[PDB]
Amino acid sequence: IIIATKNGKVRGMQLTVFGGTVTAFLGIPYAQPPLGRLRFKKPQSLTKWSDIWNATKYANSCCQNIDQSFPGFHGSEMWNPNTDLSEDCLYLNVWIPAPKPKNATVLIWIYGGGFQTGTSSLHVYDGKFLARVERVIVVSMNYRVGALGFLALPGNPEAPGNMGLFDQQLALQWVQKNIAAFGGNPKSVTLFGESAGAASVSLHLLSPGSHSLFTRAILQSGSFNAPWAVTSLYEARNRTLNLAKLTGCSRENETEIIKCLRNKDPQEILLNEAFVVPYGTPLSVNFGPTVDGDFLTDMPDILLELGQFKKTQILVGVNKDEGTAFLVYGAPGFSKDNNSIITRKEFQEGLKIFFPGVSEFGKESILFHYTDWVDDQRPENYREALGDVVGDYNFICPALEFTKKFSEWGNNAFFYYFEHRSSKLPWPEWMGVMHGYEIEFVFGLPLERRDQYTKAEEILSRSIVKRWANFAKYGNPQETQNQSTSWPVFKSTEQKYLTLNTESTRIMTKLRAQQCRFWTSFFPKV
Ligand SMILES: *[C@@H]1O[C@H](CO[C@@H]2O[C@@H](C)[C@@H](O)[C@@H](O)[C@@H]2O)[C@@H](O[C@@H]2O[C@H](CO)[C@@H](O)[C@H](O)[C@H]2NC(C)=O)[C@H](O)[C@H]1NC(C)=O
Ligand SMILES: *[C@@H]1O[C@H](CO[C@@H]2O[C@@H](C)[C@@H](O)[C@@H](O)[C@@H]2O)[C@@H](O[C@@H]2O[C@H](CO)[C@@H](O)[C@H](O)[C@H]2NC(C)=O)[C@H](O)[C@H]1NC(C)=O
Ligand SMILES: CCCCN[C@@H](Cc1c[nH]c2ccccc12)C(=O)NCC[C@H]1CC[C@H](N(C)C)CC1
Ligand SMILES: *[C@@H]1O[C@H](CO[C@@H]2O[C@@H](C)[C@@H](O)[C@@H](O)[C@@H]2O)[C@@H](O)[C@H](O)[C@H]1NC(C)=O
Ligand SMILES: *[C@@H]1O[C@H](CO)[C@@H](O)[C@H](O)[C@H]1NC(C)=O
Ligand SMILES: *[C@@H]1O[C@H](CO)[C@@H](O)[C@H](O)[C@H]1NC(C)=O
Ligand SMILES: *[C@@H]1O[C@H](CO)[C@@H](O)[C@H](O)[C@H]1NC(C)=O
Repeated sequence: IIIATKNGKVRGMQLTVFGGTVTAFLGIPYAQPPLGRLRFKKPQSLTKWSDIWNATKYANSCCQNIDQSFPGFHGSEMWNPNTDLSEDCLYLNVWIPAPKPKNATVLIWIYGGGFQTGTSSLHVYDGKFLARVERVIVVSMNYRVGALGFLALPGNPEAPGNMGLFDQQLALQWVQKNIAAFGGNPKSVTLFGESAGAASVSLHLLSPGSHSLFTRAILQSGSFNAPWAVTSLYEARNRTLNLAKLTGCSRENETEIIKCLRNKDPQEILLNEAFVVPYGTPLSVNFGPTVDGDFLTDMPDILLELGQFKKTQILVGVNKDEGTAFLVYGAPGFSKDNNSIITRKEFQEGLKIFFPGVSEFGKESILFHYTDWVDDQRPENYREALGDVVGDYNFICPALEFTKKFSEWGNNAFFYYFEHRSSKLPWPEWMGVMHGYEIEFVFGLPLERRDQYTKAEEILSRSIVKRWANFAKYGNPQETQNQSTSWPVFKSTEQKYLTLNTESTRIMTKLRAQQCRFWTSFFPKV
């Protein structure tokens, strides 16, 4: 229960899972805490310790603003931090099977949260089930978010940008140098993440310094080519300066400003982080990944178009109702407490919320493409139309476009369409299969019969858990034993994908073909 690592020994704890044992190492540091002079800087390597580090509780979560739109509501508060917020926050967790495996495949989770929020200690990121059921090692890390993680003065090493991405990268190399001591195989490492974590995974495929740190990639409801995923260098410096003025650190040496921001307290930075965005939407990434010339050597849409990425297998997918989650955070006429039937005027007001800096012609083209009804008389026409708009534009169509262009360079790609609505889902039914609510099924939470899931959900999570693990281990996300539907590869031509539900798992073709031709081919012009 004590493992010797390259920086010192760590003590774990035993866990009882499904009549078996999993050994958990919660809260292993992987960098010098980025405090004082080290704020906004790339993570510094960690120096030796001679103690026995007790890794028996989740460590701090990094500083972040917290969702307060629904106090006391589990649907929003399950995503909020469940440990103390602190700049001292670069730690990681390890779940290994008991008894110690000999050469186990490693799954590295990268959480999402719009690059502004998130923590690895969330209940739905508990990797003890995957270690128990599939005999893999699960690793997750905290990375810096918000301004503290992605504030950028491009070229300036006091604030170069992409610090959170380098946090992730340093965790990946920790697994490279250390996971063998835990019985893991550093040569079979599979990254997987959701939303902003899925966008991080896709950027690790593009950044050269990470190509040796992992084997395969899984992308859940996100990719770097999504419109929220990358901050342009214009936007990047404009928001850094807005933050500088908003806290009285405005100056003209550019290191000037960083040293002044370095002595403000974290809560002041977090307070003014919220307002640096000129055209703010619920999907706005206040401080995100930039083209920094270090992690990102070029504009990532160019690298993807010209095949400049790690050649390997990918598993990509999306949920049925990606967009609904965001409609009750700003769209008029929407509420989680009624059926949110909205009118045409409310739909048009919703597009101005989600596309504030867009042409009036652009907004009409959105309404033109999405308001051709099979039924002029269905009252929920506009309600669902706005949800599909936000989902197709921000998540579904960028993920499909990333998969085609990645597969065009010869690698096996697998695409899924998750359409099961959790039986325990706390949000209303009109929101459907929401953004982020496949995560629990991936992590095997319905396998716990103690916790209120239907038996069909147990079998569905059990099959997903096998497909994900077979993808990590073997690069082929099949369930080979129980007469399952064979998951075909995604090709540029036929574009086959697998649907995941409790009823019938089916092969289908060309997901959202018409909608995505609008968003990917035409809309980038307006
Ligand atoms: C940070 O950006 C805002 C927004 O700039 C506008 O929007 C851009 C997308 C682009 O169209 C620019 O040419 C525009 O100037 C800067 O300016 C504010 O812009 C908004 C709307 O235009 C509005 O609040 C004010 O007119 C502008 N405020 C001021 C003080 O001029 C803002 O100044 C930028 N931050 C800087 C320059 O430090
Ligand atoms: C659904 O609810 C929204 C939100 O209204 C709030 O939540 C309700 C459940 C109730 O507690 C209200 O008192 C709250 O104000 C409704 O949107 C509001 O509608 C009224 C009248 O149309 C309008 O004056 C407000 O500005 C609206 N709030 C907005 C746009 O944010 C909506 O009408 C409800 N729809 C249905 C079908 O019940
Ligand atoms: C004007 C600047 C706004 C701040 N910018 C964003 C930061 C962000 C957080 N999560 C993201 C997910 C994607 C993109 C971006 C974000 C923001 O706070 N959105 C409103 C808050 C809630 C938070 C929970 C989300 N899901 C659980 C549904 C929905 C939105
Ligand atoms: C590290 O932990 C040592 C042993 O702790 C044991 O496990 C924890 C979970 C508690 O139940 C404790 O009562 C057990 O004895 C400690 O002896 C040691 O002091 C700890 N080190 C530090 C620096 O706190
Ligand atoms: C683990 O597997 C790799 C190949 O993936 C092999 O090179 C390595 O020697 C193995 N280590 C063991 C069995 O300890
Ligand atoms: C001010 O800027 C110069 C370059 O313009 C830089 O060399 C110097 O270090 C900056 N000031 C401080 C205190 O670092
Ligand atoms: C296969 O089916 C059996 C029941 O016959 C079930 O117990 C098992 O969990 C299933 N395995 C997978 C990987 O779904």
